[PDB]
Amino acid sequence: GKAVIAIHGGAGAISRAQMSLQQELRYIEALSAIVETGQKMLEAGESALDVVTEAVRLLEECPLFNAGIGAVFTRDETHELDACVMDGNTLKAGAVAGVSHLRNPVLAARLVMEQSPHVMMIGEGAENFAFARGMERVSPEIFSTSLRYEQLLAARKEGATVGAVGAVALDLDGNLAAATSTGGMTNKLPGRVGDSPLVGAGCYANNASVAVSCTGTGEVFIRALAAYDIAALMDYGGLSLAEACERVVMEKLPALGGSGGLIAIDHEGNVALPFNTEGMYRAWGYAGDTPTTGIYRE
Amino acid sequence: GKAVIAIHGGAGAISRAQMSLQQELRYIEALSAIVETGQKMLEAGESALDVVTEAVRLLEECPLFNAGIGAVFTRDETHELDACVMDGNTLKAGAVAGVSHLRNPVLAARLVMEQSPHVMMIGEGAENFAFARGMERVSPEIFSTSLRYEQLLAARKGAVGAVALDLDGNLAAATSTGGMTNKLPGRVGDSPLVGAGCYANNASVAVSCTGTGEVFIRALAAYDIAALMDYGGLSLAEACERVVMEKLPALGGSGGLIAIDHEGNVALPFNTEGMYRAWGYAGDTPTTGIYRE
Ligand SMILES: [Cl-]
Ligand SMILES: [Cl-]
Ligand code: NA
Ligand code: NA
Repeated sequence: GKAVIAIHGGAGAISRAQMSLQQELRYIEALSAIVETGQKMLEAGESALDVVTEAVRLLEECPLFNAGIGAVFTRDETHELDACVMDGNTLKAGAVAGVSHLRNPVLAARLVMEQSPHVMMIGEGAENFAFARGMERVSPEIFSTSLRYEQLLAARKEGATVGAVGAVALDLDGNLAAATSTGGMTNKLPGRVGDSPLVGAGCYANNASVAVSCTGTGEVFIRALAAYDIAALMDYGGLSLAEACERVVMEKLPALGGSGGLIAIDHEGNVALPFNTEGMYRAWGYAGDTPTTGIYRE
Repeated sequence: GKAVIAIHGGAGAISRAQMSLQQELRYIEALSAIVETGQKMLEAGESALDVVTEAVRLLEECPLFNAGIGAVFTRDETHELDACVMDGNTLKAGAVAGVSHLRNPVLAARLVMEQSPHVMMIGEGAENFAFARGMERVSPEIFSTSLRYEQLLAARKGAVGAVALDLDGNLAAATSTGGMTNKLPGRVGDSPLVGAGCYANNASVAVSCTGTGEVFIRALAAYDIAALMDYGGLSLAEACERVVMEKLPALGGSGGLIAIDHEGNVALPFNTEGMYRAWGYAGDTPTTGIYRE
């Protein structure tokens, strides 16, 4: 009712013309079940950090979304997963990139925050650190789905001829947190890293300003520091969350050649879900209220 | 049209009492040579991008500094190297992290920038990318020094960077590191992260950072300087003051940064005992520094 959660399952050319209602409902129902889990945790007095971690863990678990189970395939038919989490109370943050044997990247990220002096770990060393703290080793086949494999095959075909998930929360104690997780991009060059695991690019939170989670053209979200730039425009520029969101997602990012969106909640409990794309899988709801879910523009 | 360069070789616990004057002179000569190389380039009308790339290349080559040759050792006696470069005319950026078989990380980062659609590459994928563009594979033992190895043995009980404003009015920045003595393998500090260890924008400022990596990331120090100026309207001096002297210590962070704004203002703030640093205007005599004055 000031406490609030927003989530996303990625932005993109998701085309209304090519979907059925029954297909859309699978996404709507997953979104709804997850935002409600977050709502229920918020209403029960769980921390913003626990809320966004659980939300993103469930988005990972869900094969419909490009993170954890259901991750897109790289060029080499492998999966490389990245995630970030940030606690706006302490301003601490943890992130992992390029991991393949961890079932839940957002939990590894959180482990990096809480059980290390560090913010970011990568690759096998990240995995090794996580295993030593008792996180399970998984076979990388575990994330693999036929739906995404065919999208790899279709992208290869296109090439011969011619996004992330996230959560942001404001809890009952006035804490902001954000978390972002991704399976990558279809046909990705192995070892490439986007905005998702990068503090200030794909994920950012600060009690004094805003919590932000992004999904989009990774390279533009990095170069523009999209998540922090929301914080800075509000903080130093004096812009409202709405103005900050218009400036970044509707003007700046597309000027740089970037497409996607983000979700944002400010310390006053304003929430915004801008995207410049056709669709962004998204949901939000205040604690003690009915959630709203969406796919397309309005 | 004041072209200027600044460089650094790390901030930290530089204490008079552990250093000899001969050691200190070597640093002063190294700093002086590289800044002068950079200065001449700028006088000759070279791009800010080429200048900071060359400056950081020289610091990587120089075994005195923790970047490229003379990199610190991880916990596993390996070398993991990270670098970033950013062009303020375009906002394009290249970065590598966790590389072991590339001699000049700053050059791999530059290759990422110019010869891929990407900003950041990590590990063996970053190395394969670079090898396929014709960059040479080295044995990882070529960065090894006994100065650094003995420091690993002892521990069992910062970065380099450059910023420049060129004669065309362009800003660029680059940073490179060997990381940390006894580092947990896989850890990544601010150096390769756009906006944390490295940032450049013709509209505002070029920044290279060095210090407690984690804090520089959490506070987004490099970009925060630009943001404070661009949105807050702070002078380069005010911004450097807020970030380095106030916000970073508030978060438990130590280190410093080098910065040049679009008007030619140069700043080299740090909150540690020392920062290896140097700067100089085009057509002018360089200045170097280790401690404070
Ligand atoms: Cl809709
Ligand atoms: Cl001195
Ligand atoms: Na998933
Ligand atoms: Na060196």
